[PDB]
Amino acid sequence: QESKGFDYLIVGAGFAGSVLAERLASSGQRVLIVDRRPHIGGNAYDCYDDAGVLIHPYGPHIFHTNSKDVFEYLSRFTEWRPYQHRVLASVDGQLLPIPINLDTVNRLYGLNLTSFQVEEFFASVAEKVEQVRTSEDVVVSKVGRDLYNKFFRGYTRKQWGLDPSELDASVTARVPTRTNRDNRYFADTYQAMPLHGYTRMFQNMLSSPNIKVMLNTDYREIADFIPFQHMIYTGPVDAFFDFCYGKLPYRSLEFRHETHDTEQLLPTGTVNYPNDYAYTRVSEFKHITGQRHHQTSVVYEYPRAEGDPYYPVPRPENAELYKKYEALADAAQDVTFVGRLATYRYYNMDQVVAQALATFRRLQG
Amino acid sequence: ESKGFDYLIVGAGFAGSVLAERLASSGQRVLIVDRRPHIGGNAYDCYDDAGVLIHPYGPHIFHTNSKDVFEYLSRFTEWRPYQHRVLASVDGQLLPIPINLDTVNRLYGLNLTSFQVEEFFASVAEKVEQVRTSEDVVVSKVGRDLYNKFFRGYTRKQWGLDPSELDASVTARVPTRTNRDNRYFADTYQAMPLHGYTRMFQNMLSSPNIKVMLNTDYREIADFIPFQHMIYTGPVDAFFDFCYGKLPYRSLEFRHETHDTEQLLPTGTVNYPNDYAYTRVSEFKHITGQRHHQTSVVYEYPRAEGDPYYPVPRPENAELYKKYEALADAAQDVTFVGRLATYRYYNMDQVVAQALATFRRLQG
Ligand SMILES: Cc1cc2nc3c(=O)[nH]c(=O)nc-3n(C[C@H](O)[C@H](O)[C@H](O)COP(=O)(O)OP(=O)(O)OC[C@H]3O[C@@H](n4cnc5c(N)ncnc54)[C@H](O)[C@@H]3O)c2cc1C
Ligand SMILES: Cc1cc2nc3c(=O)[nH]c(=O)nc-3n(C[C@H](O)[C@H](O)[C@H](O)COP(=O)(O)OP(=O)(O)OC[C@H]3O[C@@H](n4cnc5c(N)ncnc54)[C@H](O)[C@@H]3O)c2cc1C
Ligand SMILES: O=c1ccn([C@@H]2O[C@H](COP(=O)(O)OP(=O)(O)O)[C@@H](O)[C@H]2O)c(=O)[nH]1
Ligand SMILES: OC[C@@H](O)[C@H](O)[C@@H](O)CO
Repeated sequence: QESKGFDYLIVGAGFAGSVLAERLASSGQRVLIVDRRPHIGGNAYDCYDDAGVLIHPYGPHIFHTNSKDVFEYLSRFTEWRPYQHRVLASVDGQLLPIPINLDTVNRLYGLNLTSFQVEEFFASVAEKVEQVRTSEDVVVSKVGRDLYNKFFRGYTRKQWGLDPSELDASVTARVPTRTNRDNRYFADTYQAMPLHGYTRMFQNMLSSPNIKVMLNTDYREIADFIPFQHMIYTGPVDAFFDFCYGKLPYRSLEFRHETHDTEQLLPTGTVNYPNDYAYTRVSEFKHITGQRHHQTSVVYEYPRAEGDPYYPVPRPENAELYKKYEALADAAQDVTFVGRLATYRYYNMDQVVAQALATFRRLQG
Repeated sequence: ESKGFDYLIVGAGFAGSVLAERLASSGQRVLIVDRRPHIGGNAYDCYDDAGVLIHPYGPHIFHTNSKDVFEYLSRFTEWRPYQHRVLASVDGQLLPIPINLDTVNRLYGLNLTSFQVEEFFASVAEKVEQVRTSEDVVVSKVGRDLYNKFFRGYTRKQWGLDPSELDASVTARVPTRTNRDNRYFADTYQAMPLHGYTRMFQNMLSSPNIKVMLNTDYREIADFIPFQHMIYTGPVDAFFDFCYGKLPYRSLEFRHETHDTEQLLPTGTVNYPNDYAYTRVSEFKHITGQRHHQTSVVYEYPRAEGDPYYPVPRPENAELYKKYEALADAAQDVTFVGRLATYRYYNMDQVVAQALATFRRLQG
C-alpha cells in the first residue's frame, strides 16, 4: 500500500552497521545507513588533525584478532601495516610492562627470577578463591594483593568509578597475567593496522551503489517518513526503548588531544597510569600508525560517568537490567540488534565484526 | 519527530552547501544530497596514501574580490595567505603567465620598460573590428606570435577547439599585463582554507537542520522523501533527461604522483601550451603550505568524455542551453543554481555569490 523503500535501515555506521551494510548490499538489498554523527566509522573513525597527523578522535583503536575469517574479511577493504601494540604502566615511577609478566615482576622488586620461579612466586602471594566472580578475584587470586593494588585497583577505580570487586570478573580477565617475558598487549595471531586508517577502510566497505549513507542524523529524525522494511539497530539498547526500565549504565570518556613539536614523546604506543593523574592513559598515534612526521600527536583519556556511551558496565545488576531490555529487543519483530552498544557486550572490533557476520548469515537463513 | 524537509538540495559543492547553511541558519529543514561519497563536490580535498593534502579533482585556488564572500567563508575556515603563481613552459623556459613585462623581456631577450612593452604590444597587435572569439581577444592585445606560443596550442589542447571556435569570454579570463605582476590572480583576497576545503565544508553543513546524504542520486529518493522545494546543482541537460540532446561539457583525467623529494616544481603550477599530453602539473604543498618529507603532484589530461567540469562557451552551445534554460525557468519548485545547473564558467567565489543571492531571493 505505502512505499516499500529501503530493505534495511541501519542505525550506526560503526563496525556493526557497516559490515551488515556491505554484506546486505552485496546480496542486492537496498540499504540506508544513518549515523547521528557527521562521519562514518563509529568509534574506530580516524582522521588527520590540524597538524597533519593521522589520529583517532575517540581514543586509540588497535586492531587485533585470532579469527582468520574476520581478518580475511576486513582484508577485502584495506591493506595492513603489521603492528603489535605494547603498553607500559607507570608504577613507582617506572614504566613497567602490562600485562604483568616476568620482567614486570623482576623490574618492580629487583628480582632475578626465572619464568619457572615466577610461577611459584605468584603461587605464594595468590589469594585463594573460592567464588571467582568479580574483577578483584581474577587478579588477586593469581598475583596477590600487592600487584593487584599497584596495577589494577587504582586503574579500575578510575576507569569505571567502581572497585574491581563491584565489576564482573570478565573485565580484568581481559588482561592476562604472564610468567613468560611477552610484553605485547595482545597475543592474537593477526595484529595489524589498516594501512591508511580505519576511515579509508570504512569508505571501501560502504562503497556499494546499493548503500546510501546519511550523516548528522538520528534515525528518529527520519523514521516517520522514510520507508524501510527492516531495521538493524546498533546504538544503546536502553535509549531504543525509551529507558522504560531505567538507564542502562554505559561508561563514557573525554579525550584531550595535543600536538608536540618533537618526533617522539612516548617510549611506546600507550603509557597507562594506574596510580597518578586524572587521566588513565596517554597514547601517541605515530607508534600505532607508522606515520612519519616532524611533530607528534597524543591523546589523554579521562573516564566520565556522563556522555556518549563507550563501554557497557559488566556487573550483576547491570546484567539484570540488560535482560529486561534483551527481552524487548528479541520480541521486537522487524528490528535486529547488533554490536557493542546494542547487545551490551564488552566487544573488541574483531568481535563486533564476527557478530555482524553471524547476523548476516542468520538474516540470509 | 520530524515529518519531512523544507528543502532537498542536490549537490554538496559550493552551490548547494552555501544554500544549505543559509537556509538552515534561518531555521529551514534541509536534506543535502550528493551522488558522490563526499561533500565539497569539486573542491573536495583529502589526504593521499602518503599523508599529503591534495585535491583529487585538480588544484583549487581560492581567490575573490568580494569582501562579502570572503567574510562569509571566514565563519567556516581560517586562512593561509597564498597568491598562486603559474609558469608557462615555452621555448625551454619557465615564463610568467599572465603574459607580463618579464614574460616578453625574457622570451625575446629584450629590455623593455613597462611604458615600452605597451608600445611593443600595440606594435604587433592585430586590430579586429569586433572581438568575438578567444582568438580575437588574445590577438588584438598581444599579437599572433605570443598568441601562438601561449594560447593556441594550450587552448586547442584544453578544449579540443581552436580559440577561434570559442567564445571570447574564455581566453579573456587571462589578463595581459604591461606590469611585472606575476600572480595568476590580482584579486583583493587570496588565501586557502587553512586546513582544507573539506574541513571548511564540514563546518558549513554542521547545523542540526542539515541532513547529509552521500552516495545518492536524488532520483533514487525523491519519490519517497517529503520536501517542499528542490535546489538542483547538477548538469541541466541531465535533469531534463537530455531531451534536447547532450549539453557539451569538457572533462578531465587526473594523474596523481608522489615523489621522494620536498619540492618538485619552482611554483605551484606549470603550464604546458606546446609540449606533452597534459596541459599542466601542480604541486599541492605550494598551495596548502603543508610541510612533508615527500611531495604530491597532479598532471591534468583534457578529456571529451568524463564528469562534467567545464561548459563549452560558444554560440551553438549558448543556443542549446537557452532551450534547457527555458525548461528550468518553467520548473515549478526547482531553483537552478551552480556552475553545472546554470551552465556558467564560475569561480568558487562566484558560485558562493550566486548562492548567497539565491538565498536572499528564496527569503524575499
Ligand atoms: C576509547 C576506546 C578504545 C577502543 N580501543 C579498541 C582497540 O584498541 N581494539 C579493539 O578491538 N576495540 C577497541 N575499542 C572498541 C571498538 O571501538 C568497538 O568494538 C566498536 O566500536 C564496535 O563498533 P559498533 O558498531 O558496535 O559500535 P560504535 O562504533 O559505537 O557505533 C555505533 C554508532 O551508532 C551511532 N548511533 C547511536 N544511536 C544512534 C541513533 N540515535 N541514530 C543514529 N545513529 C546512532 C553512534 O553515533 C555510533 O557511531 C575501543 C573503544 C573505545 C571507546
Ligand atoms: C579542475 C578544476 C579546477 C578549478 N580550479 C578553480 C580555482 O582554482 N579557483 C576557483 O575559483 N574555481 C576553480 N574551479 C571551479 C570550481 O570547482 C567551481 O566553481 C565550484 O565547484 C562550483 O561549485 P558547484 O556546487 O556549482 O559545482 P560542483 O562542485 O561540481 O558540485 C556539483 C555536485 O552535485 C553533484 N550532483 C550532480 N548531479 C547529481 C545528482 N543527479 N544526484 C546527486 N548529486 C548530483 C555532483 O556529484 C557534484 O558533486 C575549478 C574547477 C575544476 C573542475
Ligand atoms: O593498566 C591497566 C589496564 C587494564 N586494567 C583493567 O583491565 C580492564 C580492561 O582493560 P582493556 O585495556 O583490556 O580494555 P580497554 O579499557 O582498553 O577498552 C580495564 O578496564 C581495567 O579495569 C587495569 O586495571 N590496569
Ligand atoms: O604571508 C607570507 C607567506 O606567503 C605565507 O602564507 C607562508 O608561506 C605560510 O605557510
